Amino acid sequence: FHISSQQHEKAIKSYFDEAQTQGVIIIKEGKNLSTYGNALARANKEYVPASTFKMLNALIGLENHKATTNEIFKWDGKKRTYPMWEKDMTLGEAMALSAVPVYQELARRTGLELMQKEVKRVNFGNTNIGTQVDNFWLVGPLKITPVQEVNFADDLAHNRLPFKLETQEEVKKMLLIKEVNGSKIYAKSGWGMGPQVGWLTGWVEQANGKKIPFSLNLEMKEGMSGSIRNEITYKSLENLGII
Ligand SMILES: *C(=O)N1C[C@H](NOS(=O)(=O)O)CC[C@H]1C(N)=O
Repeated sequence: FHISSQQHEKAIKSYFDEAQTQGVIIIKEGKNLSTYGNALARANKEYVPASTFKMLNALIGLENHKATTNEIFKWDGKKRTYPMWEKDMTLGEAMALSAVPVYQELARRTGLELMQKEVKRVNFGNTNIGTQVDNFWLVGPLKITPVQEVNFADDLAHNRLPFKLETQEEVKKMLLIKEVNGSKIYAKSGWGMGPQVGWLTGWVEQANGKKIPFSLNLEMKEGMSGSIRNEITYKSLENLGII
């Protein structure tokens, strides 16, 4: 509808302003990155990946045969932080529910060494996982920037990461979170509770098959629900005509 750039920029900054946080949303068309939001300098700062790490955690586990996509991870019967986690699930269900115990299990099956080696080989963030195989993505030392996250999403959306095509297709089928008038949104959220960072990193796949990667990165505040990350992302992507 021939909207100015100034006006797209202003509408998107105001989504972040109206949520009373600081954040950025990076979009990639082709090789070109565009940063929007109310705190542009966040784009190249380092944050914990938190649960966005599940995406690489799954790739690595599936590649190295530590799980299959059919395999049921049994709830062991301990009280878990949310009721939705007190059930048996597949890697894919666990991705939708962001179920830490399943992903911690998978990380322990991979083991620190194969994990350190594979995070180096795919060159994710600062690539340092420290000595603790089951929490490194939440409290350090692993860190990543919003630009590295959209680049990561871009790689995965186009099967360019160093993993078999089928492993990549298996993890991607797990990430479908929304369908809007012929578009599909694939993404993983993240919330570094261990200032708390919030992510939503992914791509939109358009009707015509074109794929536009994005990473939202913002500060999660006291009593904000996780779903603002989705609301701000849907509003930004629509404003830009991407969905
Ligand atoms: C991931 O960053 N986490 C796992 C779980 N679900 O997260 S989501 O809403 O960000 O998708 C709870 C919180 C968080 C964590 N503390 O590990």
